[PDB]
Amino acid sequence: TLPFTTGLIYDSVMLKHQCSCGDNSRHPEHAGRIQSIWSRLQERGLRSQCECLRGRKASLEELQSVHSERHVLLYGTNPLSRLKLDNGKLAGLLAQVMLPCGGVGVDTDTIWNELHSSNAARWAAGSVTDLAFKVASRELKNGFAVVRPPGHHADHSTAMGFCFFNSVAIACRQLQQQSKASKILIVDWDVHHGNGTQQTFYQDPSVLYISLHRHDDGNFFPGSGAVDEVGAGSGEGFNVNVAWAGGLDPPMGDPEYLAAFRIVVMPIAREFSPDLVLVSAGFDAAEGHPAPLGGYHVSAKCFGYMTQQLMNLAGGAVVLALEGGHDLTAICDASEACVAALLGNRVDPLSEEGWKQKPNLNAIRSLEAVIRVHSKYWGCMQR
Ligand SMILES: [K+]
Ligand SMILES: [K+]
Ligand SMILES: [Zn+2]
Ligand SMILES: [Zn+2]
Repeated sequence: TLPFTTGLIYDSVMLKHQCSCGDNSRHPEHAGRIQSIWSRLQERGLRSQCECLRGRKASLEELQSVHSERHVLLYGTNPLSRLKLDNGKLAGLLAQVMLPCGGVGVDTDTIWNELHSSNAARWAAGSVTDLAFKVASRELKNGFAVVRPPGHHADHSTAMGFCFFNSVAIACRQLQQQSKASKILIVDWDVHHGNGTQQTFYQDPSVLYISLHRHDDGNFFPGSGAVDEVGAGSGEGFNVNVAWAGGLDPPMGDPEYLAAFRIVVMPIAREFSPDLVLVSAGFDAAEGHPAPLGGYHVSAKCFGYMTQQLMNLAGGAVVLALEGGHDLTAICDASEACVAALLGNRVDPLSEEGWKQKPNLNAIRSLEAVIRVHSKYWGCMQR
């Protein structure tokens, strides 16, 4: 197995995106998330095995492959950039929120550092784009992007949920620009629905979006991504919401996620036949996230195995990007597991006793609802 065919992307630029209130306690999407991951990768000796990359900033043009020109200028530029912008655009930015902690925000949760957040967000997006391009060109096998802030809630002209630019969707679009007619699968295993991703590709048959998320009948952030949302127009069939229903009791974890993979993710993915797989790799379905932040019990090994299964697709062209998840031990364990798998470590599904257990009935119900909906579009789902 060729060495240095797995990329890692990280850069200290992304640490500077911090509220001015200087308190990681009211702001779970904090710099410590990516630093702890980075060092863990070094400790367990995985970093040395990978072609490490720094990343770079996305260009405003790259940003605009997904986001409106107004969104890009708002979050992608700084007063006062060396930028050559016309006065009409300058005047627009003159036309244009306070947080409890006194820092500036886009909303309650989503903080804005006036010096550093634009560079950090652009850097997250360009880093995922760049890592991906390498995989597309066949110049790396797969890879893992250790990035913040996260991306998957940012829509065409909306920053929300800790996200400003949809790094994964931007990488998707860029890849497609650079290799005509390629087919891209985006798997989102972050516990939240990636509303911005679903909306970006909703009418687009060239991109298959599969999200697994806690849904509970519209009552978990962000409220989006019901099972009946399949895509529209040309893209009808190419949006798959594994919308988990029914809450936290009973316990949602490994047998549910493994079952979701066996039954829905893998069969639909193979039928689609993706040229490349991008993963919105949030770790907030990991054990270590209380009720309001998740409430699930997925294990690091399971994230590792899910990574491992996705490597059977697309010739192996697989790129994970960090999304949500903030319990440091949980996110570091999961990141480690995923990077071993990328390298070519194989998990022993027989190693784990709790993986002998049947998925819970809520999970079964939830998957039945997926099958029922998606039978219309996928053969593997027919009957
Ligand atoms: K998700
Ligand atoms: K699509
Ligand atoms: Zn603050
Ligand atoms: Zn999340």
